[PDB]
Amino acid sequence: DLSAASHRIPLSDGNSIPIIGLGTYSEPKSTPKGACATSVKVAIDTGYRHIDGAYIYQNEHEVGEAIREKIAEGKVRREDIFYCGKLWATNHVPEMVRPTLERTLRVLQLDYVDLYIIEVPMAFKPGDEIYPRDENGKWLYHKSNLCATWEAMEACKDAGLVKSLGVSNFNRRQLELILNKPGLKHKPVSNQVECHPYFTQPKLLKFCQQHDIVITAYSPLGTSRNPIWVNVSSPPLLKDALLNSLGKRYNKTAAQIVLRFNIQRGVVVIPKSFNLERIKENFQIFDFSLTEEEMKDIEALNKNVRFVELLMWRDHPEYPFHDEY
Ligand SMILES: NC(=O)c1ccc[n+]([C@@H]2O[C@H](COP(=O)([O-])OP(=O)(O)OC[C@H]3O[C@@H](n4cnc5c(N)ncnc54)[C@H](OP(=O)(O)O)[C@@H]3O)[C@@H](O)[C@H]2O)c1
Repeated sequence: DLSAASHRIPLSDGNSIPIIGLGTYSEPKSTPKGACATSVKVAIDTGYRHIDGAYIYQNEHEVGEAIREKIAEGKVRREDIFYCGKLWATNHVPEMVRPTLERTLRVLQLDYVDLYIIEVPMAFKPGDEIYPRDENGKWLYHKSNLCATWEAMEACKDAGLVKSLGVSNFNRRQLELILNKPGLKHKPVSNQVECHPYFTQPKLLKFCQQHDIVITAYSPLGTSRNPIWVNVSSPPLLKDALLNSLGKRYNKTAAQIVLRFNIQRGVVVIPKSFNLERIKENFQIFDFSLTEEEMKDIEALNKNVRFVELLMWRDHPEYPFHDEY
């Protein structure tokens, strides 16, 4: 079935997506310049054909540098690489969608992106700051209009600037808003949300499957555990007893077990690593498989507790995690 050489799964719009990709979020403060570029190149050399990034990660130019270098040397052709970009909360105004995508295309120095998604369903005040706030720290929220923003996204696909359209951090309600939109042209093909053994997303996954929407698991390894977005009080995913015991069984690390778990269930995983050894380690998940019993025991680790709660925005009209799923 899935192999290092061939592991692309179908998207509802006729395109396909590599089941594993390299995540590229890294704290700008503690990340050396060029680390992303080096990592993307190593990832491609290793076998990765999917790179997940975002303009707001401040390293999209490094992602493009790496992809273009690998294409220039003949390591891969543009069609062999799948890049996902994202539209941040401060660029949801309809008239801003295309210009925002065009910026990313210029930053990457590519003609199109394979997948472009609404980064979060919440809309923030447009400007030169991703986190709009006043002297009181009070978050400057903007009226969201998902359907209108989606229509703008649709025009980008119509123009050929992006192959597939998707969303991120969208709950059932929000997905239905688009799925039931009058005159819907392009249905979302992917929903990128936190997903791993401690938060298996059973209900959202089933809902998405009913609409041929593929889930992409962000923070598939349980996050970098940065106190800014994660509670360091929670037990680390990679230290889980079962995950480590199963690792011993297959002589694989807990990270490899968790990644195999999700891809075996049809969930795309985009683990991030800027470390040579770990980039390679995370890709070695096609030489073994988990038994039905092991898959069930791993899914049973689900705590229905997420690592990324985005609690600072729980007051936004579009908060995604207030509802069950
Ligand atoms: N759309 C959204 O809202 C959203 C939110 C968060 C993330 N994402 C995307 O999802 C990608 C993945 O998530 P994430 O970066 O939060 O988390 P992650 O992939 O779950 O975990 C990354 C952390 O794990 C370490 N790591 C990587 N491989 C490892 C291995 N084999 N063993 C032990 N530790 C390992 C990394 O350090 P080293 O680099 O030193 O290996 C890093 O600290 C992002 O980079 C981004 O592209 C999207």
